[PDB]
Amino acid sequence: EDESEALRQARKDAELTASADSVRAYLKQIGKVALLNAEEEVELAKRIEAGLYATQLMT
DNA sequence: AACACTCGTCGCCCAGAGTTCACCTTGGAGCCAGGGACGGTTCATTTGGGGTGCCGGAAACGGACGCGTACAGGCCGTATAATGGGAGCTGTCACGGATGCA
Repeated sequence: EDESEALRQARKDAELTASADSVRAYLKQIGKVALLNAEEEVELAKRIEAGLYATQLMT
């Protein structure tokens, strides 16, 4: 079923697939990153603002 | 069936058709001689006329020259939330060989 090495190897072998169609391959590759929410996006904005400010300072 | 009359045909004889043969004239046909005027030529004028190169300049005219306007195309931004495609139709066969699995 779910545990005892039952379907994890199936998921791994599924992810290790050619997927010769480029659109399907792109969808597979885009599938590996989780969605965000309001909090995560706002602190990401804080981080990029800090990076831009530091880059301007070094310039 | 018996009986007593008038008409082509030819020759011949004399005069001219018109034709030839053969005689005198006279208007020549042209041949040349002489004299214009004449039209073709040439050369004097004769100033009536064509002519002109350039310009003051007046006006067109061709274009430059500077400066406005005009859409065409390009860049740019829109703050609720909106977080993984439809569709494709696929009856071949031969068959050599690689090829992903045996």
